[PDB]
Amino acid sequence: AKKKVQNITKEDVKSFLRRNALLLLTVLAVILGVVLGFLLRPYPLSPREVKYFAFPGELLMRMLKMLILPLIVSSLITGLASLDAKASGRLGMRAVVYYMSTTIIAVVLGIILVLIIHPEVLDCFLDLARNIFPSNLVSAAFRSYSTQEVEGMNILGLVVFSMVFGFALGKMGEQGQLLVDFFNSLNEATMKLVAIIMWYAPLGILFLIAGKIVGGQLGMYMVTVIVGLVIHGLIVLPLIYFLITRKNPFVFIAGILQALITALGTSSSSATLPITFKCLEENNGVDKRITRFVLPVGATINMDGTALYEAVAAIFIAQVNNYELDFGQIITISITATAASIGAAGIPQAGLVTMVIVLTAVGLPTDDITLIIAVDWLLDRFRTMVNVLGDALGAGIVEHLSRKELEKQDAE
Amino acid sequence: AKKKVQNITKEDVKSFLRRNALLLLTVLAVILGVVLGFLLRPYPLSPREVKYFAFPGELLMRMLKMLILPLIVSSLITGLASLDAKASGRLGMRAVVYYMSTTIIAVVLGIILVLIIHPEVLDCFLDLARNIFPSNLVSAAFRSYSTQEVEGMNILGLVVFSMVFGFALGKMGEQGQLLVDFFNSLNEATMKLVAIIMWYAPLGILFLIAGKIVGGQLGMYMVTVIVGLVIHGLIVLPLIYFLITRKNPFVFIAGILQALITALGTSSSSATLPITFKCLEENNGVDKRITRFVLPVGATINMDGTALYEAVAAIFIAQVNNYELDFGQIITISITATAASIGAAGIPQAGLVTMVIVLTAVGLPTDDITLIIAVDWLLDRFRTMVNVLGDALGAGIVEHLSRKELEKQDAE
Amino acid sequence: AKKKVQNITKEDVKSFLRRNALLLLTVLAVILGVVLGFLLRPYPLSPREVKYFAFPGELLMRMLKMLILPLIVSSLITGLASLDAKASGRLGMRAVVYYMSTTIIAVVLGIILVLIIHPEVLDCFLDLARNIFPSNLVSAAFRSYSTQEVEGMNILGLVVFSMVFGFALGKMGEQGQLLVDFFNSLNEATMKLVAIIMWYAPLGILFLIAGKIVGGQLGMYMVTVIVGLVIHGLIVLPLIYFLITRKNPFVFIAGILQALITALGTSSSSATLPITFKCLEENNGVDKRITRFVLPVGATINMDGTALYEAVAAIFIAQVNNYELDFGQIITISITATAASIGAAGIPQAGLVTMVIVLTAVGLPTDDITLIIAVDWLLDRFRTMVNVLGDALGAGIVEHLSRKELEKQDAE
Ligand SMILES: COc1ccc([C@@H]2C(C#N)=C(N)OC3=C2C(=O)C[C@@H](c2cccc4ccccc24)C3)cc1
Ligand SMILES: COc1ccc([C@@H]2C(C#N)=C(N)OC3=C2C(=O)C[C@@H](c2cccc4ccccc24)C3)cc1
Ligand SMILES: COc1ccc([C@@H]2C(C#N)=C(N)OC3=C2C(=O)C[C@@H](c2cccc4ccccc24)C3)cc1
Ligand SMILES: N[C@@H](CC(=O)O)C(=O)O
Ligand SMILES: N[C@@H](CC(=O)O)C(=O)O
Ligand SMILES: N[C@@H](CC(=O)O)C(=O)O
Ligand SMILES: [Ba+2]
Ligand SMILES: [Ba+2]
Ligand SMILES: [Ba+2]
Ligand code: NA
Ligand code: NA
Ligand code: NA
Ligand code: NA
Ligand code: NA
Ligand code: NA
Ligand code: NA
Ligand code: NA
Ligand code: NA
Repeated sequence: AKKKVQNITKEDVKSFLRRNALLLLTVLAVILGVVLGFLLRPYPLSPREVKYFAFPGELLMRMLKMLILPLIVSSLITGLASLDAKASGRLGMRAVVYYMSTTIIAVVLGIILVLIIHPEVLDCFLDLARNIFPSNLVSAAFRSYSTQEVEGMNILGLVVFSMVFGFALGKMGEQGQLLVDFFNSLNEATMKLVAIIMWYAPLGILFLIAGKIVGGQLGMYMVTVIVGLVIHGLIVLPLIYFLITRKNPFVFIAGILQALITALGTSSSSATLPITFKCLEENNGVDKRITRFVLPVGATINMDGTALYEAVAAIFIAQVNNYELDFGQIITISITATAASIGAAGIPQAGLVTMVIVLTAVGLPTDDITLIIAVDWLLDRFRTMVNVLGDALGAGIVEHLSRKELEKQDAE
Repeated sequence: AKKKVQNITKEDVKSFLRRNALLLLTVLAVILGVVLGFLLRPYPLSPREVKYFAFPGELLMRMLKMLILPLIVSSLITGLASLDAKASGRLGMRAVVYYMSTTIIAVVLGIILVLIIHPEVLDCFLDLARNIFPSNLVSAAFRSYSTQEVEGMNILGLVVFSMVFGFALGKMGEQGQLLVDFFNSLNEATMKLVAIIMWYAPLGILFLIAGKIVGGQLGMYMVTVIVGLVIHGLIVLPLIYFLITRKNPFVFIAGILQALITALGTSSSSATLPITFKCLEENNGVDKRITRFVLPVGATINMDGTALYEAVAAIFIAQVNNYELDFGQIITISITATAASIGAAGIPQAGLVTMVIVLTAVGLPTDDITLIIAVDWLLDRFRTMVNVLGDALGAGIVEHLSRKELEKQDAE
Repeated sequence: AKKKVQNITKEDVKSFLRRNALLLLTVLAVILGVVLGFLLRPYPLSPREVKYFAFPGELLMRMLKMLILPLIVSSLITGLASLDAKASGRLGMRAVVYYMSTTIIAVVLGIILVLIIHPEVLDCFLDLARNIFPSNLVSAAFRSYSTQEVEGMNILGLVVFSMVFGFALGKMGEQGQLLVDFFNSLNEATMKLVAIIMWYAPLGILFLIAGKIVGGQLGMYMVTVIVGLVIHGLIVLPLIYFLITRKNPFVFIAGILQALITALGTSSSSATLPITFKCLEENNGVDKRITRFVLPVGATINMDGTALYEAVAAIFIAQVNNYELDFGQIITISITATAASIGAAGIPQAGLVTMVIVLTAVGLPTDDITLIIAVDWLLDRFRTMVNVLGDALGAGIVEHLSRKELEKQDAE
C-alpha cells in the first residue's frame, strides 16, 4: 500500500523515455511483432515466403552469430591470463558450485510442479568428449563432431581450448603479455561492434518473433513449464542473488533486460551472449575480469530453464504412456535432466534433441519427442531467458564473492 | 606530326629493356601464349589433358588467390583505422560518387553503342544481403552463401567486417594501436610475397591464355563490346583522370600495365588485386592509406566493364527475340545493369551469372544466356581489364582530391 | 665384459624410477596395451564396439592433432625470421643434403635386404604441386587437394607458406619484429599445452595400441622390413650421428624416447611432432632456432623408414608375380621409392597409398597393394619411429654443423 501511493506521483517519465529509448523500442518490437504475426497469420504463403518475411530477423541472427567466435576466444584467453592460477580455481569453484546447485534446484522444482499438476545415446557422450578436445582449431570455429563433422561452431571446444591457452599465457609472464594485450584489443573491438548490432535489434526482434507465430494435454504442459520458469526465474533466482549480495535483484534484471528480450526473440544463449556482455559490463557495472570468466561458460553449461523443461517433458510423456512411478527411477530423471542441461548447446531446439538422453535412461520411448515438437518453439523462447538470466545473476554473485581476488589484481 | 619526328630519334631503348624486363616478359608471354595455343589448338586431347596443359597457369591462380584474404583484411583494418571517422566518410563519398558515375556513364555508352549497331531473382538479393553480414568469419574466409553455403571466399563479407573493425580500432586509440600495427606488418609481409609471385607471372600468363584458346550474330556482338570497352577504357576514363588531376593518364596506365596484363590472363579482379596494389603503391606512387581504402572495395563493386557488357548483352539477346523497345523499360535495363555490376563478384564468368537479374527485370527469357556462353571467356578477359583500370584510376583520382586529409595525418 | 661387470652394481634405480616416471609409464602402457589387446582379442564385438574400446586412444589423437597447426605455423615463421637469409640457405642445404642422403641410404639398404631374403599417377604429382601452393590459407589449415578438396590439414602448404612468410618478416626488420614476437609467444604457449597432453599419453597409448591388436609369404615380408628398420634405425643412423657430432647417439635416442613410443602408438609423424619438439628442446637440449627449422620439414619430407618399406614392398609383390629383374628398372625403384618417401604425408597408412607411384613406374599391377594391407598397420608403427628418429638425429646433426651461425645470432 506504501509503494502504490508512491507510484501515483507521475514523476520522471520523460527522462525515462529519453534514456531508455533502445530498451523500450525492443519491448515495442515484441508488442508490434505479436500484433503483425497474428495479423499476417492466415498463410496463403509457402515456407519459402515465410523465410522471405522473417529475413530482417535473419540478418540479426547472422550479425550476432558473427561476433560469438571473437567474443568467446578473446574473453577466456584474456580473462584467465588476468588471474593467478590459484585464484582462477577459486573463481572456477564458485562458478561450478553455483551452476550445479541452481540446475539441481530447477530440476527438483520442475519435478514437484509436474507430480502435482498432471498435464545411439552412448554416441552422444563420446561426441561431447570428442568436441571438448577438437582435432583442428580452424575447423572447430565453424563445425562440431557428430557420429562425421556436422556444420555449426564448436563453442565447447573453443571454450575449453581458450581456457587452457589463457592459463598458459598467464604462466608466461612478459612474453605472454603481448598475446594477452592482442586478445584484449580484439575483445574491446568486437564489444564496440555489438553497440552497432544493438540498433538493428528492434527491427530484427519484430520480424524474428512475427515469423515464428506464422491434443489438449500438450496444452496444459505448455502452461506447466511457463509457470515453472516464472517460479525459478522471477522468485527462486532473485532471492538467491539477494541472499548472497544483499542487493536488490530486480534492478539487476532491469540492466540485463535487452539481453532477455533478445533471448526471447532468438532462442539462443550463444547468439545473445554479446548483448549479455554489453548489459552486464555497462548497465549492471560487473567486472570485465569475471564476465569474461562466467558468461562464455554459463552460455553452454548453465542451463537452468532447459533443466526444468527436461524434467517436466520427461514426466509429461509418461502421463500419456501411463508409465509406473519408481522412487529410484525419478532419481535417474533428476540426474539425466541435469546431465542433458550441461550437454545441450546454447542454440535453438537443442533442448528437444537432448531429450533422447533423459527418455532412454528411465525406459520411455524416444519417438514420443514428436508430440512435444509443435509447441516447443514458444517454451524454447522462455527457457532461453532463464538460461541467460542464470549467467547474468551468476556473474553478479561470483563478482561479489570474489572481491578480494579482484582487489589484489587492482594493485597495479 | 611533332611527336612522330620526335619518335624517330632511336634513343634509350637499351635502358628501357633493362628496366622493364618483367613488364616486357609478360607482354611476350601473351604473344607466345596466343601463338602456342593456336599451334596446339587441333585437340586430340581431352578436357583432362587441357587441364594438364594449363597447369602452369593454374599454379599462378592458386598463388594469387592465396594472398587475397590477408591482403583485403589487413588493408581495410589498417586503412580505416589510419583515418579519422569523418575523413573516412569524406574519402568514402569521393569513392562512392566516382564509382556510381563511371558505372552510369559506361552503361549509357553501352546502350548507345548497341542501339546504333545491331549485332530465383529475389533469392539473389537476399543471398547478397546475407553475405554482407556473414554468420561466421572463419567460414567467410573460404565460403559464400547460396540458397546452403557454396565454396569460394566471401570477399564482400570480409570487406564490410574489416571496414567496421577498422573504424572500431580507430576509435580505441592506444589500446587499438597494437592491433593496427599487427595488421600493418601482416599487410607489408603479404605485399613482400606478391614480389615473388610476380616472377612466376610470365610463365603462368603464357599457359593461362594458351589453354583458354584451346551464329554469325554472336560474332558482331563480340566486336560491339570490344569497341565499347576501348571507348570507355582508353578514351572516357583517361579524360576523367585528366579533368580531375591534370596529370597525363596514359603514363598512369603504363604503371598499372602488369595489373592489366594479369587481368587479361586470369579474368578475376580479386586475383589481380595483389598485383594492382604493387603497381599503384610503387610504379604510380599512390598513397598506401588510400590504395587500402579504394582497391579492395573497387575490386568487388566498381565494375565499369561488366556494366557495359551487361547492357550490350541484355539488348543483343532482344535482337534475336525481336522484343519491343520501351522508353521506360530501357531505363530499367540501365538501372539493373548498374545493379548487377555492383552485385557480380570479382571472379571469372560472374558477368553471365548476374545476367539473370537484368534479363528478368525487362521481361526477356533467362535461358537465352546459353547463346552468349561460347564467346564470353574472351569478353570477360577484356571486361576485367576495364573493371581493374577503374579502381586504379579511381585511386589516383581520390588520392588527388583527398590531399588535405592526407597532409593532416602526416603531421606525426 | 667390462660394461657387464659394471652393470651388476645395482646402483641408482630409485633415482631413475622417480625421475623417469612418465617415460617408464608409457613403456608400461605398451606392455599393458599388448597384454590387454590379446586378452580382449576374441571379438564378439562389432567395429562400432572396437571404436568404443579404442576411444581413450582417440582422445590422445584429437589432442595431438589440435596443436599441430599452431606448432608448424609459429615454428617456421619465427625460426626463419630469427636467421639471416643467407644463413637460412646454409641451414637449409645442411638439412636437404642430410635428408636425401639418409633416404638414399635407407632405399639402397632396403633393396639389398630383399634381393638377399626372398619373402592417375600424374594426377598425384599435380595434386602435390597444387598443395605446395594453397589457394586459401584458412582452408589449408583443415583441407588438402585431391583430384576436389578432401578433408585433413594441408601440412606441406602451411610448411611452404610459413617459410616464405618467415623470410619476409626477417627482411622487414623492426616492423616485422612485432609479428615475430607474436608468433614466438604463440609457439611457447602451445609448447606449454603439450606438457599437459603428455600426462594423458600413457592412458592413450595403452588403448591406441590395444585396439589395433583387436599367405605365409606376407609373413616373411613383415620380418624383412622389421629387420631392415633395426639396421637403419639402430645401426646406420647412430653411427652417422657419431661420425658428425662425436657424441654418444644412444643417449640422444634416450631423450627422444617418449617421441618414439608415441610414434609407435599413433603411427603419425605429424601427430607426434609436438612431443618430438618437447623431447629435443628439453631432454636433448637442442636449439629452438634449429628444431623450428628441421622438425616441421622433417615430419613431412624426411621419411627414412617409409622409403625402406617402399623398396621392400615394391620388390616383395614382384616375387609372387615372378617379374623380371632389370639392372635399369631396379634403378627406377630406388628413384621412385625416394620420390614417394618425400611425397607421402606424415599420417597413418600414407605409405601404402603412395605405393601406387612406385608400382606403376616399374610396370607392376597397383591392385596388388590389397595383399599388403592386412599386416601394414604394425609395419607402419615401426616405419613412423624411423621417420621421427631421422628428424631427431637430423636436428642434432644440423645444430652441431651450424654452431657458427647460432653463435653470431647470440651476440644480442
Ligand atoms: C566445461 O565447462 C566448464 C569450464 C570451465 C569452468 C570454470 C569456469 C567458469 N565459469 C571458467 N571460466 O574457468 C575455469 C573453471 C574451473 O572450474 C577451473 C578453472 C581453472 C583453474 C586453474 C587452472 C586451470 C587450468 C586449465 C583450465 C582450467 C583451470 C577455470 C566450469 C565448467
Ligand atoms: C559495400 O561496398 C562499399 C563499401 C565501402 C565503401 C566506401 C569505401 C571505398 N572505396 C571504403 N573503403 O570505406 C568506406 C566507404 C564509405 O562510403 C563509408 C566509409 C565510413 C565512414 C565513416 C564511418 C564508417 C563506419 C563503418 C563503415 C564505414 C564507414 C567507409 C563504398 C562501398
Ligand atoms: C618442401 O620441403 C622443404 C622445405 C624446406 C627445406 C629447408 C628447411 C628444412 N629443413 C627449412 N626449414 O627452410 C628452408 C629449407 C631450404 O632448403 C631453403 C631455405 C631458404 C633460404 C633462404 C631464403 C628462403 C626464402 C624462402 C623459402 C626458403 C628459403 C629454407 C627443405 C625442403
Ligand atoms: N535454445 C536454448 C537451449 C535449448 O534448446 O534448450 C538456449 O540457447 O538457451
Ligand atoms: N570476371 C570479371 C567480372 C565478370 O565476370 O564480369 C572480373 O573479375 O572483373
Ligand atoms: N604413417 C607414417 C608414414 C607412412 O604411412 O608411411 C608416418 O607418419 O611417419
Ligand atoms: Ba600480470
Ligand atoms: Ba593515430
Ligand atoms: Ba633480428
Ligand atoms: Na545452474
Ligand atoms: Na546459458
Ligand atoms: Na547446456
Ligand atoms: Na564505376
Ligand atoms: Na573491380
Ligand atoms: Na561487382
Ligand atoms: Na632422409
Ligand atoms: Na617424418
Ligand atoms: Na614424406
